[PDB]
Parts: sequence; C-alpha cells; structure tokens
Amino acid sequence: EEKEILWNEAKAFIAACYQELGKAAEVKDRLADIKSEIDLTGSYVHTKEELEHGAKMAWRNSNRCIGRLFWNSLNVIDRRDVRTKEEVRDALFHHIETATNNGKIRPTITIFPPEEKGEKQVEIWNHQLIRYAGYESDGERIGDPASCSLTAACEELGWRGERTDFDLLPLIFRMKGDEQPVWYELPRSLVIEVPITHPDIEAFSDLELKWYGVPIISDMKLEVGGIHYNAAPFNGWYMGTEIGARNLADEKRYDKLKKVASVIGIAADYNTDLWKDQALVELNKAVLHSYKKQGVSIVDHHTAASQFKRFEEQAEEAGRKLTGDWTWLIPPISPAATHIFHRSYDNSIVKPNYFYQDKPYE
Amino acid sequence: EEKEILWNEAKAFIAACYQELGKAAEVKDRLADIKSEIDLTGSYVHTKEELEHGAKMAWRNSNRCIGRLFWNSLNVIDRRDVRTKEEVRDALFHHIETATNNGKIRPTITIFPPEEKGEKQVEIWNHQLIRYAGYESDGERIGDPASCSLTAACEELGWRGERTDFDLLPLIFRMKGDEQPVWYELPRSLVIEVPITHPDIEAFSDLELKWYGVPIISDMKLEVGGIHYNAAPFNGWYMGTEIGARNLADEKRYDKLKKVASVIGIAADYNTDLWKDQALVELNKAVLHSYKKQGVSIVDHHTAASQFKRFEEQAEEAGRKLTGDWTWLIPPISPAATHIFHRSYDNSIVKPNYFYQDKPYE
Ligand code: HEM
Ligand code: HEM
Ligand SMILES: CNCCN(C)c1cncc(CCc2cc(C)cc(N)n2)c1
Ligand SMILES: CNCCN(C)c1cncc(CCc2cc(C)cc(N)n2)c1
Ligand SMILES: C[C@H](O)[C@H](O)[C@H]1CNc2nc(N)[nH]c(=O)c2N1
Ligand SMILES: C[C@H](O)[C@H](O)[C@H]1CNc2nc(N)[nH]c(=O)c2N1
Ligand SMILES: [Cl-]
Ligand SMILES: [Cl-]
Repeated sequence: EEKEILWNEAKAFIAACYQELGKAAEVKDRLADIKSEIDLTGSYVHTKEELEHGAKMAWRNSNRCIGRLFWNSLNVIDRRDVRTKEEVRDALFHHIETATNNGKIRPTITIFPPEEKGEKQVEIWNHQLIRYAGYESDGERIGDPASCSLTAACEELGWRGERTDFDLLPLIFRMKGDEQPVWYELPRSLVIEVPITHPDIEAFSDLELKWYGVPIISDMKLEVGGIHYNAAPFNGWYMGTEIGARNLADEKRYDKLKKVASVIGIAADYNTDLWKDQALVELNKAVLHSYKKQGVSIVDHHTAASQFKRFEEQAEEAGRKLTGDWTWLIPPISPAATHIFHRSYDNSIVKPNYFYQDKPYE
Repeated sequence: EEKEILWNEAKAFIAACYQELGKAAEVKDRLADIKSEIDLTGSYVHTKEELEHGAKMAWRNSNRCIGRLFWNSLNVIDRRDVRTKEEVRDALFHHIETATNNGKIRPTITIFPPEEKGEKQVEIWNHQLIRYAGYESDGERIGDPASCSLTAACEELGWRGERTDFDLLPLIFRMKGDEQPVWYELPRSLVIEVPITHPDIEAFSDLELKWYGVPIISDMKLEVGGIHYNAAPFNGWYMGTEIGARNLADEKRYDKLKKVASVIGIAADYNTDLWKDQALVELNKAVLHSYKKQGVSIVDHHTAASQFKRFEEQAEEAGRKLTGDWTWLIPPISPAATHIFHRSYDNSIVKPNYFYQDKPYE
C-alpha cells in the first residue's frame, strides 16, 4: 500500500509542479523515471527545482497562515546532504543567521534528509529553533510555560537553565542510530532580541519584557509528492499579535495583562472597564514600536490582513482554489476590523503542505 | 411526507419536554392524543406548558448565542389568540414595554399563531422591532445601511422617514389574506434610547451617537415539535460589543472609527499605531458606561463569556450535549481573552430552535 500511496502522490505533485513551472512537456518522462526509481529503491529523490517549488506550494497551501501572499519568495536551503550531528547543528546555526539577516528577516526553510521507511534520519526536538525555557517547581513558575515539558527533557540530558524568565533553550535533536538526542547551546551573537518599550509610556520598560526576533518552527513535517521531510525548519517574520496578544498575554503563557494595566495607569478591577482590552492594545502597540525601532521585521494585523486579501485575489487570478482556516486566520485582537472576519474559507487540506507530528518527549 | 415529518418531530419533542418537566408518565397518552389530532386536523396544538418550555429549549439550543445561561428564565407570552392587525400591533407594543421594563430588561418572547399549510397567519417584516432606517441616494448615505432595503419597502407603502441618522422604522407586518403589509409608527414613549458618552473623554459627546436599549429580533422562525411559529419576536439585553464593535464600527454600518479616533485625540494614519483597535476599545468602554449610567441592562463580553462557561458546566451536569458555533460565540474584540477562543464546539443543529427565513421584501 505504501508504494501505491507514494506513486499516487508523486503523479499528482509532478503534474501540478511542472504545470506551474511551464514544464508540462517533461512530465511524462519524469514520471517514467520516478516509477522505475520507486520500483528499484522503494522511493524517489526530488530534483532541486521540485524540492524548492514543493516547499513554496506547501506554504501556499497552509490554511492557518495569514502570511501567504509571499509564498513564491521563500528561500529554500537544500540540506539533504547532511549525515552528521555537527553538520545538522551548523545548518541550524546557519538558518538562524541567514533568516535573521541583521533584522531584515528572510523567509527561509532548510530541508534535511527525508524519512526512509518512515525511519527518520534527523529528528528535531525543538518546537522553534529559538524559544524560551519554562519551569514549574513547588508552586514557583519561571519563563514560558509552553516549554516546560521540553525544558524538563533537556535538563534530563544534562543541560541546566539559569532560570531567568528568558533562558534560551539549546538546539536539541536526534540522529538515526543514536538512542539519545544531543544538545547545543545557542551562541547569543546569533540571536536577536528586542526589548519591549512603549512609544509614549515611559514606565512600560519597568516590565522588563523582551522577545526574540525570528519565529522558526522546527517540529512540523513538510510533505511533498509523497516524500516526508519530518525535519525542515522554516521561518517568516512575526505578526505583532502573536507576541502581544498571545505569547505575552495568555494566562497559560507569560500572563502579563495585569502588570501592563498597572504600568499604563488603569485599574484592573472591573470587567466593564475593559481593562484587559485596553492593556492588550497598548501591549500590542509597544511590540510593533519596539521591533520597528530596532529595525527587526514585523507586520501588524491590519497590514497582514490586507496582504492576505491580495493573496486571495491572486489565487482567483491564477485559477487556483483558495483554502483557509477562518479560526486561525482572524487576528486575536479586533478581528472584525479585518475583511477575514466577514467571509468564509474552505478548510480542505491540499498537498504539498506542513503537518503536525508526534513529539518525541511527552 | 409533511404529516410524517410533523409526527416524528412531535414524538421527539414531547418525550424530551415531558422528561425535563418530570412528566414522563404522561407522554404515552399525550402522543396518542396528538396522533389523532394530526390525523383529523393535519396538525396539533401545543399546551401552554409545552409552548413555554419549547421556546426555552429553543434558546438553549441556539448555537450562535453566548447568552444562553439564562434560558430557563425566558418570559413567554402566548399570543396564539390574535386574529386582527390591531391585536398584533398592540401585542408588539406590549412586548416592547414589558421587555424594556424601565431599563431592567426582561428576556421575553411573544408567540403568534403558527403557519398552517406552511401558510403564515402573521408575517412580520421588521428585522428587529426597534431599528433605525437607512437611506442611500445619489452618493448620500444616511442612517443604518443594514436597513436600506426595508426602509425603501416602507416608503413604497406611504411611510416617510425624517432622514436623521436615527429614524425609528415603523412596525410593519402582513396578515393572512391581505395583499400588502400595514405599518404603524412606534410611540417614542415606548422606546428607550441611550446617548453615548465616555467616562473620561468629555469630547466624546461631540459625536452625537446613541443607540436603542433593547434588541428584539422579529424575523426568525421558532420551531417546536414540528410546529412552525414564523412570527415569534424575542429579546434579551445587549452585549456591549454588538453595539460598539459592530453596529457603530463596521464600515458597512455606522462606520464611526475614524471619528472616534479624532475625538479621543489619536491619529488615524498608520496601521502600526493600532488606532482602529484603540478606537474600538474606547467606543466599547463608552457604550458600557452609557448604558450603566442610564440604568439600562447590558453585559460586557468578559462577563458574558464567564456566564457562558457556567452554561457549559450546567449542560454537562444535566447530562445534555452542548452545541455551539465558535465563529459567532467569540466576541469581536479581545476574543483570545475569553475561554471560548481556546476550546472547540459541536455546531450540530438540535430542535427546538430559532431559524432564519426568507425576507418578503428583497
Ligand atoms: C513571512 C511572514 C509570515 C507571517 C507574518 C506569518 C503569519 C502567521 C501567523 C500569524 C500564524 C499563526 C501562528 C499561531 O497562532 O501559532 C501562522 C501560522 C502558520 N504559518 Fe505563517 N507567517 C509567515 C511565514 C510563513 C512561512 C515562511 C511558512 C512556511 C514556509 C509559514 C507557514 C505557516 C504554518 C504552517 C502555520 C500554521 C502553524 C500551526 O498550525 O501551528 N508561514 N503564520
Ligand atoms: C439575555 C441576554 C442575551 C444576550 C446578552 C445575548 C447575546 C447574544 C449575542 C451577542 C448574539 C450575537 C448577535 C450578532 O452578532 O448578531 C446572540 C445571537 C443570538 N441569540 Fe442571544 N443573547 C441574549 C438573549 C437571547 C434570547 C432571549 C434569545 C431567544 C429566546 C436569544 C437567541 C439568540 C439567537 C437565535 C441568536 C442568533 C441570531 C442570528 O443567527 O442572527 N438570545 N445572542
Ligand atoms: C499556538 N499559537 C499560539 C502561540 N503562538 C503565537 C505560536 C506558537 N508556536 C509557534 C508560533 C510561530 C508561528 C509562526 C510561524 C511562521 C513561519 C511565522 C510566523 N509569523 N508565525 C506561534
Ligand atoms: C449580524 N450580526 C452583526 C450585527 N448585529 C450585532 C446584530 C444584527 N442583527 C440583530 C442583532 C441582535 C442579536 C441579539 C438577539 C438577542 C435576543 C440578543 C442580543 N443581545 N443580541 C445583532
Ligand atoms: C463570515 C463570518 O462567518 C461572519 O462574518 C460572522 C463571523 N462571526 C460572527 N459572530 C457574531 N456574533 N456575529 C456576526 O455577525 C458574525 N459574522
Ligand atoms: C480552540 C481554538 O480552535 C484554538 O484556541 C485556536 C483558535 N484560533 C487560533 N488562531 C491562531 N492564529 N492561533 C491559535 O493558537 C489559535 N487557537
Ligand atoms: Cl511564537
Ligand atoms: Cl443589534
């Protein structure tokens, strides 16, 4: 059954990919080649052009992403050649450096060797390549609660965090044939961080908030033409609400809204005062101001929705069906101020795409 | 087929209703009675207890409503006895007065005779019993754009609006056997309105905004045990975001965010300033303040979500499945600050319920 699934996905992908690349004439011969390869080897190998366009198609098909207007300019780094943990480490360090680009963030994906018999060659444990640790011991909570289980796993392996609220987790990944993952500290010179200040409220710096510049999701599987690239970290730039309305605001994350209310000088006592809403707006204004001031790329949710409208228009013009997940596309503040809130979206899954996979810790 | 549909819905409703009322022993005989009645007459008549509990069940099953905690205290007014347009008019005037209750709003539904052969006895044209007119003539826009088509229909019938931004539409409805609906001006003494002021910003009154106290949806069909009450207006009290984040803010409604920004003293020039979000928060604070100051019932979205959490807990305790429409339950500002945003809901349709029906204008 597996080989049939592979061949079927292969036929569909190659036809679509080559059509988009104006290479429809080459489909017949390429498919012939692929079927023999599947017959002999049990799998097939993407050309560099196929791999690049496939990763771009996968972003374009990501129903939950508002940032898809720019799918065709994804920078694809082919690291199917890696075989050692030092090569994986150095590739991940390089992704950080080239994606960061001194603050002018470049959307980038680095693609490692794919699974073979469903057998992973490289298994990355990090959820993002840059993320803060989290701790919870006898009532005491430190750092990012979303990272508690991964943090505990790292400390089982001999890492020790300083227990600030912003400890950088090490890179952690496992190679085929190794029983345990290895870990490596991130060099601080690779990691840009932004202190959060407010354009008008001087006291906002008293909160001592900061966040990292680049979100690099490293635990999803890229699927292209039936080939499963379980290790393929990718990044864009942040939409400010991810940081201001979720990472810093959620009660199960940094939970800062009461502290924000106090520094902006409003009471946090009555629901009818809408103090949480006001605090959210000022925190989100501070996040955008601070990234801009430091020259680190970021987009606000209004501009992002406007870009997404153009993505919808471009899909229609190209004669492609648009898919989307309304529940993720609407921003978590002022959603009805965006056009997204007022229309609906087909949430069908189209491949190539990025998928969740089981965590090897937990 | 129709009689079979009726009988099937009847069996299901009576069983469930009588179970809830501790009257399970009476189900057998009541069903026997109903089947004979259906046989002889083509339909059946609800007892007052059935009609009341059915309307309450219908609210409880309304997937789009965050306010359902209070379903069991709905005030049900049985007006199946009406036969003339004066009786309908006076019943609608009475609903307004008793629901308004001098500002201490009482959730209320008035139920008129049901359809017979799918033949309506009373057809209400208003979307809400109290709503503002809207006009659009050679580039000039006045009032509530959502009411333009109904306003034009009323003016075809000899009504004329003053063309302020807040003209009250007349009641308009049609009786079985009449070709045209009749209309009646609302007595102003029946209609409470609230001027919008801000608790701290004196200039906010310069916008000269106001809204009516009581939302009374009058164009949905109540379906109970297979009987179709197409005329059954109902009301609760407002959640403040309905007024502040939608009616007064939507670009296709009163579109006031730029004016709000100016009176609160912020620029409306850069998306990254989040001026729309800030204006939304201040407008919504003003709406809640103004209703409270005037002693007109209203709920903020935080308190409403908290009540809805209790509704979920109560459903579980009673052993009833919970249904809901996540896309409507989340509030249009700060949705991720409510528990609703972080869970999912089964959007299955359960009857009794309230349904949309075709408009007789348009
Ligand atoms: C260029 C700037 C980008 C912006 C502003 C952007 C924006 C976003 C936002 C706001 C989310 C929701 C995240 C959350 O709530 O957890 C998201 C999800 C997503 N984005 Fe993008 N994105 C960008 C680039 C990319 C790139 C380059 C890719 C892949 C090549 C990508 C793939 C996705 C995927 C797969 C998700 C869903 C993640 C999940 O299900 O947890 N995005 N995006
Ligand atoms: C007691 C106070 C109540 C509050 C605070 C409340 C809150 C709300 C809100 C905020 C909406 C969304 C409205 C929109 O965006 O257009 C809604 C929808 C709804 N509510 Fe309630 N509600 C209440 C009472 C009632 C009552 C008494 C009923 C019926 C007996 C009812 C039935 C519904 C229905 C059917 C909808 C959906 C309307 C549609 O699909 O357009 N509600 N409710
Ligand atoms: C789970 N969603 C809430 C927490 N959150 C905002 C979050 C969690 N985990 C990962 C991300 C990053 C998502 C992402 C990916 C890319 C490529 C870009 C971008 N702007 N955001 C965000
Ligand atoms: C269509 N939704 C956006 C416009 N809007 C907020 C709206 C439109 N049409 C009708 C209503 C009233 C909905 C309603 C009904 C009841 C019983 C209560 C309540 N608080 N709101 C609201
Ligand atoms: C297209 C989308 O479903 C539509 O805009 C809905 C979304 N959620 C909503 N939620 C509420 N409460 N009221 C609405 O009018 C809407 N509009
Ligand atoms: C349960 C619900 O689907 C869940 O909270 C989703 C809703 N929408 C979201 N949208 C985005 N962009 N990110 C999220 O984490 C979530 N959470
Ligand atoms: Cl993040
Ligand atoms: Cl309304």
